[PDB]
Amino acid sequence: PSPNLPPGFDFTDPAIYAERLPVAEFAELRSAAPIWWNGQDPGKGGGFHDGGFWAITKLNDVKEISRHSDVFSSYENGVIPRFKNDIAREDIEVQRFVMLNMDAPHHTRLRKIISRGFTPRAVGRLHDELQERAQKIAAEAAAAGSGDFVEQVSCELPLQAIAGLLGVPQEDRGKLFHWSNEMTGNEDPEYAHIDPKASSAELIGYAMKMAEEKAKNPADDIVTQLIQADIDGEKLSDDEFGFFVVMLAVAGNETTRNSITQGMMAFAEHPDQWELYKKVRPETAADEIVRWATPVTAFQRTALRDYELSGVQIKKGQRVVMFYRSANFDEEVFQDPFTFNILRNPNPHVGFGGTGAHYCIGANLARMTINLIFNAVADHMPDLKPISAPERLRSGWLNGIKHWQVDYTG
Ligand code: HEM
Ligand SMILES: O=C(NCCN1CCOCC1)c1ccc(Cc2ccncc2)cc1
Ligand SMILES: [Cl-]
Repeated sequence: PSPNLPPGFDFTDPAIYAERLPVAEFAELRSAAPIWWNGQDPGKGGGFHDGGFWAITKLNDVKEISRHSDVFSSYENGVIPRFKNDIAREDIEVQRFVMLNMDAPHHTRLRKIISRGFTPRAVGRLHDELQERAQKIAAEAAAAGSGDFVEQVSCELPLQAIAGLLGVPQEDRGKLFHWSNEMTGNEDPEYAHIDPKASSAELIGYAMKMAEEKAKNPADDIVTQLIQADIDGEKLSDDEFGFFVVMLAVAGNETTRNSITQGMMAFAEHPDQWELYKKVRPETAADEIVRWATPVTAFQRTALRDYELSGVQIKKGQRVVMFYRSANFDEEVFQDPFTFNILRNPNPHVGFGGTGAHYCIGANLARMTINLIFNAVADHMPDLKPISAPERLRSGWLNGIKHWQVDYTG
């Protein structure tokens, strides 16, 4: 029995996500075809011209793919499964210069080096400044009376976390945030004029200057740890540091932002959970917010060899797309997946990916950012009420909220 889906339905179609999350359609796949060939017509593959991909809708399958990086490659086609339909292949392949889109051994070396900058100690060192900034952000928003929650509450703290972790001087944080904002969303009419190429080039230029500077003047950020050689001589070259900064500027911005906005939309829809949150401030809330928000709807891999996955024969060269948005609501794994439960524990969501070589190195920074902002929102605008519907982002792989007017005072 084929799944009950519109003909030609494409789970990476940005026009879907500009309007809604295709929740019923994912549930239909989990029930009727949990691994399903998602065909794509010529010219309508979001930059990929291979006729389609396998949709992976079950959490255990997402985990199996993520564990078997020796078979399922990030490098061959990158992990983003949708660009503009006319993107040039060469512009896909430049994604291979960042860790995210690298296979072992190149990935292994870089991840080892980069891990020096995401130690528990490094991230914990940011806690107090980010807590102060969260309080001020929420205080300033509450003072404005009403406004765009996305811009006045969700946007700033993730960017300040990247700035603090890298040690970007305050006067440069405006340009850092601009470069970060120019790298995402170019398929949405609101961002049709952003130039991700120019911004990445400018950011690499900035980052290599910083690398050269912080090498002369060792400062207690992660940068020194990254560009000073270890016993084996291992370190990021200046351009590798630049590629890392580009990666972090993209990774550390919109996904956490959209977690915050959709977490508050969930609280607005589930007032008992919001009352419980305000009273107890459970940090398990962060992971339920990430599960509920699944800010990365999907990442892909490419099979390097034939591989049988839950009874389906995957062929060498085919893409598989891990729909984290489906896996995070998998009825076989979660009890009442469509209940928003901020006490859910354990919460084995794949919002940060499946465990494996490419598991999100920023997961605990994101969780901290989320816990700190919602504490500040509870402290300063406990009674906020939405004014109108969120405006969703046109993207085939990011679950984004562009705008959401709320009354911070109720
Ligand atoms: C709620 C926010 C976030 C979400 C939903 C998220 C999601 C993910 C996912 C799903 C992956 C898996 C990649 C794969 O298997 O192909 C990943 C990896 C990654 N994340 Fe995040 N992430 C978030 C925040 C962050 C932050 C704040 C940072 C950095 C400051 C970050 C940096 C990275 C990096 C560098 C990787 C790639 C690691 C590697 O290839 O070894 N992420 N993230
Ligand atoms: O840097 C990323 N692409 C490569 C960018 N090029 C680098 C060099 O040439 C110019 C451009 C990238 C792509 C997607 C994400 C999404 C994400 C969010 C949170 N966690 C993990 C992943 C982040 C970074
Ligand atoms: Cl559960």
